[PDB]
Amino acid sequence: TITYTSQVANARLGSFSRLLLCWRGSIYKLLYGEFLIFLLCYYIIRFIYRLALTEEQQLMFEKLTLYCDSYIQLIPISFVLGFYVTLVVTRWWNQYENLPWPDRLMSLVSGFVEGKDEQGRLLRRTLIRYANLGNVLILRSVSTAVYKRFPSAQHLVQAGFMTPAEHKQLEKLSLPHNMFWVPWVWFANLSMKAWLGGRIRDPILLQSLLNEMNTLRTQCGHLYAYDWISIPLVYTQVVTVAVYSFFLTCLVGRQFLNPAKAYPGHELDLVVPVFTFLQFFFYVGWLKVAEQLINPFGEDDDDFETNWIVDRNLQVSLLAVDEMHQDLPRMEPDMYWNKPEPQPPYTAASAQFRRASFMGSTFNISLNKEEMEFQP
Amino acid sequence: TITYTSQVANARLGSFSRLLLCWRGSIYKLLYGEFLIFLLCYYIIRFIYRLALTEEQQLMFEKLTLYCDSYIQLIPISFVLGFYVTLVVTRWWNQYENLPWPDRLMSLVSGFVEGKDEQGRLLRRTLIRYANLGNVLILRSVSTAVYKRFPSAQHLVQAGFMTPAEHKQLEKLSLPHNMFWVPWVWFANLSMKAWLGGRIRDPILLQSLLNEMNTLRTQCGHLYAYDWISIPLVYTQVVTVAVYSFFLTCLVGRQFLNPAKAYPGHELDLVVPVFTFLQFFFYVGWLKVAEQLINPFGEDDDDFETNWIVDRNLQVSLLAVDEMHQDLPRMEPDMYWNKPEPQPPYTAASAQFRRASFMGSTFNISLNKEEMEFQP
Amino acid sequence: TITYTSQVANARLGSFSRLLLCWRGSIYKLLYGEFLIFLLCYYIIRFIYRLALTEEQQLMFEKLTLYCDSYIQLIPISFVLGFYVTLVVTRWWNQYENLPWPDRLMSLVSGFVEGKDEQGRLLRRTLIRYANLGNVLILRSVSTAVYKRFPSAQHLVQAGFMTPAEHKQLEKLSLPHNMFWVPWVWFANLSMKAWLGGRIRDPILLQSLLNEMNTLRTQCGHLYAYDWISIPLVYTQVVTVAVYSFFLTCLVGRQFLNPAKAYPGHELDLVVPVFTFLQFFFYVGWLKVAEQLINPFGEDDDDFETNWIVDRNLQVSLLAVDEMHQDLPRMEPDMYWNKPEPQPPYTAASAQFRRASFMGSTFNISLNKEEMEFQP
Amino acid sequence: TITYTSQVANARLGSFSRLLLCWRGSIYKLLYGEFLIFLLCYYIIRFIYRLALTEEQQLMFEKLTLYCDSYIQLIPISFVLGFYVTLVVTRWWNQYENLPWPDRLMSLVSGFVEGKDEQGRLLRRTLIRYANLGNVLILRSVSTAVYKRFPSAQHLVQAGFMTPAEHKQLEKLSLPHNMFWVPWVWFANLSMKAWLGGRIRDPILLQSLLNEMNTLRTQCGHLYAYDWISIPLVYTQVVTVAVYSFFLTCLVGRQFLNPAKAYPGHELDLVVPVFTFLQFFFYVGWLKVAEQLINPFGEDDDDFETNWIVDRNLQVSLLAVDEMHQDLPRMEPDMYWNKPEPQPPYTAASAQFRRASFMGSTFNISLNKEEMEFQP
Amino acid sequence: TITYTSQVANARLGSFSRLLLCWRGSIYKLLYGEFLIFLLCYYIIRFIYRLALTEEQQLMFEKLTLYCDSYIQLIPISFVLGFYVTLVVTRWWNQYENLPWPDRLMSLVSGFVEGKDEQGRLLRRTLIRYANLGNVLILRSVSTAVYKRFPSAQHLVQAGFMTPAEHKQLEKLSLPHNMFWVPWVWFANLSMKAWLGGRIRDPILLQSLLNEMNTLRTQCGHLYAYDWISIPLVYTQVVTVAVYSFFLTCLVGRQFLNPAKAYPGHELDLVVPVFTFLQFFFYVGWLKVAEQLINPFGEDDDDFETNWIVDRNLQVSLLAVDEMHQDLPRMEPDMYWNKPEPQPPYTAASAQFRRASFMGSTFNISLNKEEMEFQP
Ligand SMILES: Nc1ccc(C(=O)O)cc1
Ligand SMILES: Nc1ccc(C(=O)O)cc1
Ligand SMILES: Nc1ccc(C(=O)O)cc1
Ligand SMILES: Nc1ccc(C(=O)O)cc1
Ligand SMILES: Nc1ccc(C(=O)O)cc1
Ligand SMILES: [Ca+2]
Ligand SMILES: [Ca+2]
Ligand SMILES: [Ca+2]
Ligand SMILES: [Ca+2]
Ligand SMILES: [Ca+2]
Repeated sequence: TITYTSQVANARLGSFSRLLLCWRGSIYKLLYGEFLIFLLCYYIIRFIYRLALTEEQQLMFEKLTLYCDSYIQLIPISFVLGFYVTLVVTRWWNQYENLPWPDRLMSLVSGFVEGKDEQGRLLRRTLIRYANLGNVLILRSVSTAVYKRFPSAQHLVQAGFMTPAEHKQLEKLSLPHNMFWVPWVWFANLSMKAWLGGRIRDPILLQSLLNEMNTLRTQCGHLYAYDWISIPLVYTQVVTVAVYSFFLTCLVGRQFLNPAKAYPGHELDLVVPVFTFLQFFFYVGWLKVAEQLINPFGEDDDDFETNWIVDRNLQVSLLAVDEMHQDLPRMEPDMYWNKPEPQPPYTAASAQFRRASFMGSTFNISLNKEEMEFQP
Repeated sequence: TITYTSQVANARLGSFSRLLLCWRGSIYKLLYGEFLIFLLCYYIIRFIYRLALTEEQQLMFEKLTLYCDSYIQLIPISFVLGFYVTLVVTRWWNQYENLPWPDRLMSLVSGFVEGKDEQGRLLRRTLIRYANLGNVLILRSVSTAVYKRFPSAQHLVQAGFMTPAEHKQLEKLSLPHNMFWVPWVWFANLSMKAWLGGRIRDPILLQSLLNEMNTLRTQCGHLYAYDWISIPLVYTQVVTVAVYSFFLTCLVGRQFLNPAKAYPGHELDLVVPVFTFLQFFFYVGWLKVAEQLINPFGEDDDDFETNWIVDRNLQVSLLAVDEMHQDLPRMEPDMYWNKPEPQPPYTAASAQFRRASFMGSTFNISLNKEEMEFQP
Repeated sequence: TITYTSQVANARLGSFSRLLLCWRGSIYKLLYGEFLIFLLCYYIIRFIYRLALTEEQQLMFEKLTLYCDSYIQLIPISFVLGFYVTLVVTRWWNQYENLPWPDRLMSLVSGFVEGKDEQGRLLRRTLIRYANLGNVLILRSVSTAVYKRFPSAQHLVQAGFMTPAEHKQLEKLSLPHNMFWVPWVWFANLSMKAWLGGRIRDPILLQSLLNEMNTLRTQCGHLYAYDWISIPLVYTQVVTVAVYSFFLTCLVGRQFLNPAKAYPGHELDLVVPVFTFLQFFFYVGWLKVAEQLINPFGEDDDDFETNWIVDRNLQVSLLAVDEMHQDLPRMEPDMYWNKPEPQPPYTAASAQFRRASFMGSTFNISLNKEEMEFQP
Repeated sequence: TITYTSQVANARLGSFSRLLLCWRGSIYKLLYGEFLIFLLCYYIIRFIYRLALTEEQQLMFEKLTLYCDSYIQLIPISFVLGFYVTLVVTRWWNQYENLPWPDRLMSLVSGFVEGKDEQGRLLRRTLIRYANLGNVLILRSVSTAVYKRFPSAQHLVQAGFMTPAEHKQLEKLSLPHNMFWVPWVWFANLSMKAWLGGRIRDPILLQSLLNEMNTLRTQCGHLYAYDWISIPLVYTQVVTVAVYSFFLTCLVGRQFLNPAKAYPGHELDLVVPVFTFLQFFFYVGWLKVAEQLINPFGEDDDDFETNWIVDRNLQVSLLAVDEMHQDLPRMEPDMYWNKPEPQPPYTAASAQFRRASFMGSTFNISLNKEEMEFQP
Repeated sequence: TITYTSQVANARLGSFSRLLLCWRGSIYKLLYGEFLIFLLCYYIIRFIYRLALTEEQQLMFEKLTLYCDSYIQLIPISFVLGFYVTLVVTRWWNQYENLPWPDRLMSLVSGFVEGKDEQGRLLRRTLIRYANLGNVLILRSVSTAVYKRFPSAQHLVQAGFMTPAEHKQLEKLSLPHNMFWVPWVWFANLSMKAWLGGRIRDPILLQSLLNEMNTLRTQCGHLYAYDWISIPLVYTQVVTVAVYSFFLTCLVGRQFLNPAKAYPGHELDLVVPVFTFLQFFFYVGWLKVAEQLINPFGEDDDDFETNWIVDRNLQVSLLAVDEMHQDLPRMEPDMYWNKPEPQPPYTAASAQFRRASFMGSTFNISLNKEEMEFQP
């Protein structure tokens, strides 16, 4: 992920022009290769036409160039690219929203599962670790970065997501399916055992825990669904053919013909086809953005940081359920203990942001005295 | 379903061009027939015009070809295709989202329904089997692949979804409606009986089970709704007429007239109408993708694997409620038992994915000392 | 509703072309009248121009026809139709989703409300009948088909939705508003009475019932809202004027002028304006689809089958709460009682649908031994 | 609100053409003023050009008219109008959906809060009145019609939404913010007091009440948000400039120049610019619809009837919690008491709506005997 | 935020034209700089072409100007701007919806947490202060205005969001991550302690509190997600290049060439390129609106008032849980105590808003007596 929120906080002069200089995660990094191939092909063909064809062959080539340029506008490139890119961007944000975060579950585990002794610590750590293990199993199933970090369940055991006992249990349970759902059944059974043993004081708290864990299960299921049900191959194929056919045609149709022939549209020959190159930029960059976002769990620069998410989730969840359990800051009267209307101060930098409260759009409507009396 | 997520993980050079070689679930498999018919018609008409018409008839044909080519741009093909394809793709993903997965319910059944004895096993298996039977009844109602696998409720009994007792009960209950809703009433009644008999220890757990089962019922209802309320036939008819009328016109309007007459736009005759064929590719492929996705439960290559979903659900749900009930891995202190900040290792392949935590967009804003003091 | 899901299950050759022959719920049934009026007007005007105007009047008419044809492209017909049709289709599916189905509530009533005696039967039937009566009150308020079936609350009493006692109570309660909300207050009060009398064993079960009934109330409220807050009349007016103005202009602009004058674009005169008629098909059919879907509870062919929904809901809900209460099939061990991995059989027709499980997109990534070792 | 659902129930001949005659809430009412100003300006300029300019000045004016007409197509009017109108219509329906209805809460209050005595009546009326008072406080904040009805909290007291005691309490609580949230804290505290005093028998019922009231609070918050966070002024400004610039240009570019000069596109002069006026109709009517819907709580004809909603909510909620509390119709066996398959009758008008049940799309698939046998 | 809801309440004559005069938050404030640079460049180039080039150089410049003007229409500016602006405006409203409001939680805390003594006051204030502290931690992470107000956690302590004890606890807990999630674990633990100590009377009330707090946690997580996962830099880059390339081309292509040469499209030279400047207005204003909304938590005029939201939330939440706890207005019979149908009065200004109730669209359907009789 490349973050430029801080840069674009305000609408300054040339706000985006400044971002134009970024290289990492830039359109330049995606284009440069295809663009270099296109430029090489274009100039090879130009040199062929100028220095390797007879007069009759040059007449034939010029006829072909006028034909290609006249009929290129048939390809529905904007049509197909618009559809495809909208689908990919919608799916991309959905995929992000389905990334599971233990935070809600971890607060509820830290609260409800009771005991400062070894058994209480072990139970809390085990429940939150089951949540993290479920998440990491689905992530290594759908994400190339995570898979390269944990190319096997033995790697999961060596990295402390999974104990050797859990590894043996998973091996015993093995079906010909992705076993990412197992930790959720383990969580349900361990929560029930905790409640029966009096560590969870009430079935309403047990239900709360199970609801949070089941929300995580639904998110993991959505990740698996997006990973499995790709955007139809047929759509991908059609968009690829649209863009490539358009620019293969441009290789001939955007040749600068001999100015002598004075062909309409070829009066001026600039050796560099500026507008053809700009269209390459737009259309091929549009498709390459789609290529980069179609699987956000790849290793692109703008792909999600699944590895970081995994490490952060493990650290935060273990801290929340172990060190932060019944470990609260001293509860003392606050700054505004007997101040009916607290007014926190503003710094010099933020003093201009002090606003009068918005009271509703109807506040400033003025009516006559006669307009206000109720009628019988 | 054709999955190419792994291929398109990163934004490599020619990432989609590589997918262009796929045949199974390809646009080529959908087009080749209609395209062959179109090509045969186009070349029959070209041979008629060149080798079977007098001079006067050729003048009339050329007038007709100029008329057709001038006025083809009237058909709102992009207009109608865009609307129709957006509707079909939205409905396609919705239909996927309504596929019911027992996972949440199966974890709750495995937890809450108590007893390692025969009666406990039988009760758990029966409840999760009711969930699977409801799902398979709706799927055989809406899916041709599932229906071909289970062309009758007796097939359901022979395949172990339904016991002979359940078959007799369903036959007794028969109304002139789809009986897919019966297993949900059976589930409610059996859950209530389990609670009254003390196998479910608390009404809050009973409510949790019923909520999960009712979510599954809503998903099945949405499947039935999508199967029943087709995209309006009138929209389907209008899009079909748009595409077919456009290409029937192209058969005449995209003839290459005699270059001798030097008709504007007909200066160069390539025997093969490259741009007409490319538009065929785009527009007819667009409509054929819509044809393939309009019912995702058909037997197309890109259609959903409902049979696989059914088999996986049965195996996983029965395992979860029977073998995995109160069968947990040994609970032992984890790798990070006294490590305040766990740091799972990275492999050589994934070492580059180790990132610094994102701390918020405002992190790097620098202010003067004077800018920070609170004002009174 | 016209259903063609079964026909379009697969992407066969001419899949939609086959649907083109449907008459009932077809675009032809919607167009034929307006199309006949348009054709009559067009040919009246053509005969006027050819056989009732002097030479000077024909020059004036030809000038008018060139003017109309040159400036018709000003009307933003595609602009306005796209917007309007998208709004109507979105609202159409929303209206469907707001159709209330008793299924969830009926399973919960059949479960929780206890007693095989007369009083238990009467209580269960009364609660589910209140759900159905609320639904049918809103449906007769918003649906012309339902209203024609039940033109009065006395019809509701004669048809067995409403008892004479309920009719008297409703008459006593009468306010100057739609009384469709009354059965929900009745349901709440009767559920509370059932709980206080011990027929509902627990307040958690009472809360479950009330949540299901309140979901039904929200759906009914959405139906009432869609029925009340029409698409703004101004949008309807603008789209109607767009389409009618476009084709009124076409009556003059799409005349075939005298070929003798050799007016550009009028070289060839086909007595039948094929492209004008095709545009009529597309644009007027687009608007007529909008006309048909704007109120899906009308009596069109593609309108919802509200009457069928009402009858099915009553039959199914009464069966579920009365005959199916604590009436379960014999609970016996299933086919896979001691089969760790059940494998339901495939028929000859479905054998090709047996797939290998999808294991995740990262499954087939191969790494070197060196790429896998954890780094310190 | 203008309702024409009943008119457009079916897809009749000229279904929308009939609506074209509506005046109230019509596009005519919105346009007539701006259209009259535009027509006056256009004909003033035409009379200037024809009767107040020399020959040289007329040559200059004709050059200007050709320039304006050639380059008007630069303004992206359809671009900007499409975006703006889509945003306004989405926000308009959202604003409707956020209108709070007490129905769910009122059924739960009528059920759960117990007692037919004076104290029970007073408690139920007070709780539902707190719900209505919260709603009316937010509505008078966001709606000009409601504000004109209740220009002060003293008006709220005189109209019976607020008691003098509540008015004093609100005055004591006054902060420099909209106090619309106060009744929700009052509701929470009074519900807790009712539960502690035994009027609400169970904390699960207390939680149900609080959830319904908190849903209402979220809806009120969304209303306040839409009222506060307007569509960006910059978007409003850009759309206004687009439309006005387009038609200011049309005043000159759509002049009918002297037919003598025989300027291309000016061969025929109709004194009335039909297509310019039709574009005025479409584009300015599009913007005026946006103007009318941008604040749906104004006093336009198509604006919401907030006053009616307020009055209906008060009447219905007070009836539901006071007269309808434990006041049920006599519970007697229904018409279908021992009819296993009820079949409610159809009238002569609705007999054609009797349908055969939809059994699923796969119902009519026929397979050979050999196609059905399970394979080993 | 700039609010003009009150102004645009009705569809008056020139409703938006009146808003055109606004400066603060206007399109003028965003454009004036870029527009001045563009105008300076355009007129520098015009003066170069008119007063610094030979005749041959002027022929070359005119050829270049015709080339640029002919081929500018290649840049897909409307294509790319439409996509980008739709994404930014959808994100913008989502970001608003994720702003957390304590209202629901504060009503539940004020209700459920019991005790008018010092310990009860302290517990209620602490819980609601944890909610506010979590919100302000996320807001100072994602918002430049909030960060400038609280450039450090010590500023948070000085402003009364955080006690010194909480500051020490946070410092002890410090991980290499944003610690905004800590107050939610603190809230869970303090709620559990309150329940165990009998201040919260029931675990169902404890579950209600935790659900409200967890909703707030999800909203804060969404804010963090939007702040972290920017719109892809590649999209931003492509849109910026589209707009800048288009207007850099316009600097040459929209020169008014010498009228003497009588170049087509250059017959009339107005020194000011009105349509080029209008396109600048539209396209650059479109992009600048996107620049302003891409981060709504910046310091733009149309950016959210996060500081005001923070101050209002603190004041309201502390009032609700401290002064308003078990402090209800006297419960007395209302105005309509024995009025079966309350009819609140209308003022003179609002008398026209008294409407007849909407009874459903089917109300006015008239049927014959024969049409109504049920058939057997
Ligand atoms: N003949 C032409 C060749 C190339 C270009 C261009 O730069 O896009 C324009 C015209
Ligand atoms: N006259 C023509 C016939 C066919 C084509 C084409 O290849 O699309 C172009 C021109
Ligand atoms: N002058 C014309 C009249 C009619 C048509 C047509 O068929 O659409 C085309 C040209
Ligand atoms: N020169 C013209 C003036 C006006 C119109 C028109 O009616 O739209 C058309 C051409
Ligand atoms: N040659 C031209 C230069 C500028 C303009 C314009 O004002 O947009 C139009 C034509
Ligand atoms: Ca990627
Ligand atoms: Ca299919
Ligand atoms: Ca209809
Ligand atoms: Ca309004
Ligand atoms: Ca900003």
